Amino acid sequence: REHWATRLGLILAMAGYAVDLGNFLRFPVQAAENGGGAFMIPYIIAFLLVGIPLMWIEWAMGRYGGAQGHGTTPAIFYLLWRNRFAKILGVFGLWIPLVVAIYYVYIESWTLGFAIKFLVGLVPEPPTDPDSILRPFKEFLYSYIGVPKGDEPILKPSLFAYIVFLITMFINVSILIRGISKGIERFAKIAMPTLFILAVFLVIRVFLLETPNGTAADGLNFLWTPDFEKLKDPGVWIAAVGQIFFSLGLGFGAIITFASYVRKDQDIVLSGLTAATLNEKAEVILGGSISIPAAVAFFGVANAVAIAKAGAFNLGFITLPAIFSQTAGGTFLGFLWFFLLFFAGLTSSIAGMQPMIAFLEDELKLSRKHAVLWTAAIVFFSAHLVMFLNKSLDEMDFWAGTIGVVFFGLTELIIFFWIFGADKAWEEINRGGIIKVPRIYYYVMRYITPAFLAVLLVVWAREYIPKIMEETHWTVWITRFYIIGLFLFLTFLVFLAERRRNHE
Ligand SMILES: CCCCCCCCO[C@@H]1O[C@H](CO)[C@@H](O)[C@H](O)[C@H]1O
Ligand SMILES: CCCCCCCCO[C@@H]1O[C@H](CO)[C@@H](O)[C@H](O)[C@H]1O
Ligand SMILES: CCCCCCCCO[C@@H]1O[C@H](CO)[C@@H](O)[C@H](O)[C@H]1O
Ligand SMILES: O[C@]1(c2ccc(Cl)cc2)c2ccccc2C2=NCCN21
Ligand code: NA
Ligand code: NA
Repeated sequence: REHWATRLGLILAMAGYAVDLGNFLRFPVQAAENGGGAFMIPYIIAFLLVGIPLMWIEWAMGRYGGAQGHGTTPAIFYLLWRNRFAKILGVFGLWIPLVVAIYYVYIESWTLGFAIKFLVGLVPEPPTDPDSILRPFKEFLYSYIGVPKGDEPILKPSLFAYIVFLITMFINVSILIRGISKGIERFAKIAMPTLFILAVFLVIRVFLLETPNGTAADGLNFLWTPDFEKLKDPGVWIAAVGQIFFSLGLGFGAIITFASYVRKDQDIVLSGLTAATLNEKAEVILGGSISIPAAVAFFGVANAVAIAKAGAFNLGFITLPAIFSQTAGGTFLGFLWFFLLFFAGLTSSIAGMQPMIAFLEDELKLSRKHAVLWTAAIVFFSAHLVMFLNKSLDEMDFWAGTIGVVFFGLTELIIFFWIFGADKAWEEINRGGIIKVPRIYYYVMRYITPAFLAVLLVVWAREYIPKIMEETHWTVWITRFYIIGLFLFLTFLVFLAERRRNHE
């Protein structure tokens, strides 16, 4: 079995998995909307009661499976629970990261495309008033993606966007086809320091921003001034538990799969804690110091609330690019911003495609080359739905990327700590540990963590599911149809896997 070569490489690949575009865009917007500095109270709590416990569990489950030659959840769930229904539930740990990959690699390609256009100067140059600067960049994005100009839900990506997507798939494959240590691990040791340098440069340059409308200090101010009155709102605590769960990449199968290349008695307690910490530091220190302070510096604290409500995507793809076109050397600044987002995405997508690759290798005995190429083929092909059908992306992101992962997070806990056995699970986590998990976490993992996840799941199911089902366009059924088909196909592959095993 492939293994991580060095402890540092393992930590950087895992941190690389967790650190993504959300760290630099989603987290700052969530924090501003949910109590500013006060948001750190439920955020740390969520990290301590949900993020950290579940992450350890996924590492444990992964390492446990890897020791027996299985890196994915259909086989691993079955090892923890010898039941047919365990294998079927395990398909979700293959289906979730596959579906997310189908839209994520494409979004990732946008950052590469924007980076290139900025570098060579193929970007708008306004002209005054805020909308006069924002609008040319809104149009730039819309022409790139091919946002529908009619009533048809049809996207028409530019030729540039399509080719960059091809290049982005190629880069992912280039890394993945080299394997865990010589591919994913090797790239982690380059990308994570590169990521750190890019962010630190941006933080310094953003902190120097001074405009007639404000400063970066005003931005840091608006973001970090506590509003403890928002702590009464349960939706702020839901937002925190959700933000932590998504930022750490829990429930995607990626962590389990990556952990399966950790040797049987190699530490996961300290390595896991360190990886999660890297993600948090990148999130609150770097992510919180770039996008929002930059936006508030240029548009003024008066528009801070409006900026936050316009969302993470507009901030990262419209607002910030517009600001850069109005700042000195902003052209090279825009390149760095999107180069940073690209590496953030790239380190996450290679990790997110590994479960499908590992399944083909482990259960269908494909060579790494064949497993990588076929996985890429399925993802490349399916992505055409995301590129050409308006709102298809959102539909996939809701079922697999939002509802899916929390359901799968809960399923993991129950199978491991309740069905497999809490005592067997606890020993599995702490074995080989450089440090031991605090005894208090035995109760957290068993009662607190699933409770939190159960509550989040129900709240979101009651809140969002009726909306998606009743108020969306008929074309959502196309996306629902396709992704349900994918689940059928993966179930069949799992069916073929157990049949081959019966023969040999
Ligand atoms: C059917 C799934 C695989 C084939 C999908 C069709 C590929 C579409 O290819 C298209 O080529 C055009 C060149 O003019 C580009 O401008 C489009 O953006 C690109 O998507
Ligand atoms: C769901 C898979 C996506 C199908 C790929 C669309 C291929 C459409 O193909 C071409 O599209 C061009 C604009 O896109 C048009 O100029 C052409 O008339 C059309 O033939
Ligand atoms: C972390 C933030 C980056 C992810 C945000 C990408 C999601 C944006 O996807 C959106 O799909 C829409 C469908 O109607 C299009 O109209 C939008 O213009 C397109 O940006
Ligand atoms: O960027 C992801 C991720 C997950 C899977 C893939 Cl294939 C690609 C990227 C992601 C997407 C959506 C929601 C959360 C997360 C996430 N957390 C860590 C890496 N990662
Ligand atoms: Na993250
Ligand atoms: Na990443």
